[PDB]
Amino acid sequence: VAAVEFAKSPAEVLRVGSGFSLAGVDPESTPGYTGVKADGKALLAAQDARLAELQEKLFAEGKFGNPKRLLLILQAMDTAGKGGIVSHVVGAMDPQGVQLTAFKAPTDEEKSHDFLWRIEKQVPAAGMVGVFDRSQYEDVLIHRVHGWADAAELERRYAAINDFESRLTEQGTTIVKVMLNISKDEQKKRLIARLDDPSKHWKYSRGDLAERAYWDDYMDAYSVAFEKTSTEIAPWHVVPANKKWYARIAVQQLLLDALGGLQLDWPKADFDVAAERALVVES
Amino acid sequence: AVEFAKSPAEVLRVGSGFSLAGVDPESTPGYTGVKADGKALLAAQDARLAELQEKLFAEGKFGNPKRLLLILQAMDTAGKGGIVSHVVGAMDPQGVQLTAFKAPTDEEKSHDFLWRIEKQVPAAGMVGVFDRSQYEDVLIHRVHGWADAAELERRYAAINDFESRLTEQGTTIVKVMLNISKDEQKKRLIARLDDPSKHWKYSRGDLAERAYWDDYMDAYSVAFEKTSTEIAPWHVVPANKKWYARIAVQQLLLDALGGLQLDWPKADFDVAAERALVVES
Repeated sequence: VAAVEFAKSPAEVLRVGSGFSLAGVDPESTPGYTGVKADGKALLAAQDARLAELQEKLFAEGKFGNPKRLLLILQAMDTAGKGGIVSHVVGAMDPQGVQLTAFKAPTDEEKSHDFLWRIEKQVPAAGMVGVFDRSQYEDVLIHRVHGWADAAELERRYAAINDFESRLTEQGTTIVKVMLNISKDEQKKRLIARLDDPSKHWKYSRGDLAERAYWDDYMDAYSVAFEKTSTEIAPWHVVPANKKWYARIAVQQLLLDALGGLQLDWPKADFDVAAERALVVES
Repeated sequence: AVEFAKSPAEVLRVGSGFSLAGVDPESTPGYTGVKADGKALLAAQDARLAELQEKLFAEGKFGNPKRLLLILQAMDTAGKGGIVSHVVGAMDPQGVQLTAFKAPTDEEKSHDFLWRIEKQVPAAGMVGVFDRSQYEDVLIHRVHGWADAAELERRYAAINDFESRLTEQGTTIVKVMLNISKDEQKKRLIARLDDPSKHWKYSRGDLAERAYWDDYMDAYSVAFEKTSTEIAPWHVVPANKKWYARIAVQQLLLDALGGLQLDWPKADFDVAAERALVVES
């Protein structure tokens, strides 16, 4: 089967705008996409080639003094498929052009700095695509749910995040923020599937069952986070993810459309080609 | 799925009788299929690589000390970055530690040559990939030639001890040199000049590599004589046919992982009880 492209851009239908509410989102929908799974798998393979070309241009431009770069931020509940999306996106790219960080629980060194210190260290360099599997937002989600910071601190964190994203954008970074949204039942279906497949027992974590008890608090944290931190220069996008195939192509199209907005082309030679060709031909 | 007739660990290995001069960079040793067959074998190899790497990692997470280090050396133009790209893309990047070694920083030049290499070796459960490596330090551009040959000899020996320690710690070391002809190198440079989308990539440096081509070939031969050991053999991969180099490198890697006898870890808890507990949440 052949590539059915998005009918409407996900920068548009998946954006968190002034209207937004996270309960209006259906985790089963495929917004902007009129094809089905077979069509999506075929789009995905085309997307990969497109992404490889456009990242390679970002990189080439960066090697020649362009300051532009890109930062993909993924947040989602466990099971929602961040790992798989990260792996897919990174694997479509040249790894020497990508800076992936999967933020784990903070180290003691990290806990003794402001919450952005560890994040700022990892922002992508010129010409790079940075991928954040989890991000600075962890510090207004898990911490909120579990009362590990008061309404005041949370408020300051929201403002710091926005100031941070604003600094990065001014320095050249296009920030693509994605939340992968699965339903509370989809998570259950997924944890059960880990227990039913022996190949997946090594991944099962009791910790994921623990936190189901806090599921609606997490949805609230997210929704507040989006009211606070979805801006014109760094919009949030919430991508229905109950269908893995759809989330993959929605994340990828977001990336391609962000990269296509940068007007990347291949650098001209900084030397004389005709002459250099002759030198090689005599080499 | 046309597979390897003979395993590349046999036919591509650097043993007792070895001569770089006798390697034909246009051959496809151990393989009897043609481009279209190699291209489908690769597609198959990717899925196998994904599974074996994930098993390596799962075992590591549960306290297995086994890991893998792929070391790739090659002249520029020879496909090394491309192959690294493809092999890493077949794996989950959180299970991979890729380092592309460049010219030493001043901090690095003030330590022994291995200090910086040591920093980057893979953890338990990880596949490490070295795009260039410790071998660069016994090639011509960081030697003062053989004016102090004692230093060089020291280095080959350092490299063996290092690879011996890593293997004692649990690393399977897979070492590959991609080998192209001098004429193929010319062809690929010229192609870089004839394709405006590759201009960014062209380096006058590589034309200098041409002048000293035979000298690089000799440095690699001495390297293979001195550091192809039983625990860390060298393999030389004809690479004028990119498609073959790709399937040879992965196959080396598949075979090495395959020899570690990996499986998925067993759950250390009552699966049935937990499932019930999940069902009631």
